[PDB]
Parts: sequence; structure tokens; C-alpha cells
Amino acid sequence: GPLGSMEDFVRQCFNPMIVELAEKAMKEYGEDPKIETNKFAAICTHLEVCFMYSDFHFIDERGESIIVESGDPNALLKHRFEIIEGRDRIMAWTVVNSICNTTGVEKPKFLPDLYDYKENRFIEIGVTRREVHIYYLEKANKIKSEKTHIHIFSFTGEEMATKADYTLDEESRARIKTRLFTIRQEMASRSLWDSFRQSE
Ligand SMILES: Oc1cc(-c2ccc(-c3nnn[nH]3)cc2)c(-c2ccc(F)cc2)nc1O
Ligand SMILES: [Mg+2]
Ligand SMILES: [Mn+2]
Ligand SMILES: [Mn+2]
Repeated sequence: GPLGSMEDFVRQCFNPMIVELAEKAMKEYGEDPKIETNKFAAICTHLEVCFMYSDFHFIDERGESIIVESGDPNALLKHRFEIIEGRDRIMAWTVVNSICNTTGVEKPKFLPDLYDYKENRFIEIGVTRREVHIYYLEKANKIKSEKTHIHIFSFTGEEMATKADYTLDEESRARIKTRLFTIRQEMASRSLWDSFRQSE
């Protein structure tokens, strides 16, 4: 088949909000989404996973954890997760500081991806083109001491998470894996996959 551009793929297969947040992040770190395209695509994927991870997850009127698949449910419900990823450094740390002061949880040394109000812990999400058991150790060895929960997804369906605690129901994580599988397959059809995979 003909080789497509990764730029084209990213803008077509991710929602404009994801793309825009990704572009801003790269710029913030001084990179151009039109040159570092595999990095661009990786950042978009990781962002979407972060969003899908928090999607449809609230804490109910009684203070337990529920699932609502519409936007029409009750405005008294609080989102179970805070989303840290996607914010610029200043705002990201502002949110982390607010969380840390309210709940009294310890301040992480690096920006995490999410905060879980039910479990009362920060979460580091990862998405790897390599073996999850390996990527996990890389992430695990950076955070040093740990209250931060780590959850790794791959494009082939494997997961690994701290202490075998996977946080979410099977159905939610199946959604994420399906999306990753769909991303991988579509890249393959544009002959973008093999290059993307080797670039990590
Ligand atoms: O787990 C995370 C990973 C990334 C990240 C790091 C490296 C790449 C990459 N380099 N080369 N090819 N891909 C992609 C994603 C990030 C992250 C998000 C936005 C950025 F601007 C930079 C890193 N956050 C995270 O939380
Ligand atoms: Mg970041
Ligand atoms: Mn992050
Ligand atoms: Mn992450």
C-alpha cells in the first residue's frame, strides 16, 4: 500500500481536543508535532487513554463508585478521577497542590496522570509498544518511593499494574484495549505501524 503521513492519521483518528492539547504540550517542551510525528501520535494515544480511564466514572450521592454512560445523569455526582495530564506545567502543579492540601496525601515528585478520589491516590498511566513488564519497571524505578499507582497498557492487550490492583472494572479496561487495538490496526493499513513501533 501507499505510505500515509502520521500527521494525517493523528488529526483524522483523534478528536481535535486531544490533538490540540498534544500540540501545546510538545510546543511547551519545545518540539514540533510536524517533525516528531511518532512522538506526536504517542502523546495523543496516552492522552486519550487518560481520558477514557476517567470516562463514565463518578462517586455517587452515597459516596461509592458508579458508572453512568450518559451526560444527562445527575449534576450532584462528582467525577471519580481528576485528570492531571493535558495541563500545562503551572496548572498541573496547581491541581496537584490543591489535591495534596485537601486530602493530605503526600506530594509526588513528578507530575502524575490522574488522581483517584475513591482510592485516594495518584495514578501513573503508561502506554507501550514494548513488553509491559519492562516498561513498568522503567516507570517504577523513576517514581522511587511509591504511593503513586502505576497502570500499564500495551497495544496487544497486556496490562500490568501495581500490586495487581487494576482499579477499574473489566469492561472499562476492555474499552481502552479495543481502542488501542483499533489504533494499531489502522496504522498498519496506512503502513505507519512498523515505523511507529520501532521508534519508542
Ligand atoms: O507516561 C507518559 C508518557 C509520555 C510520553 C513520553 C515519551 C513519548 C515519546 N517519545 N518518543 N516517542 N514517544 C511519548 C509520550 C508523556 C508526555 C506527554 C506529553 C508530552 F509533551 C511529553 C511527554 N506523559 C506520560 O505520563
Ligand atoms: Mg506531561
Ligand atoms: Mn503524564
Ligand atoms: Mn503516563
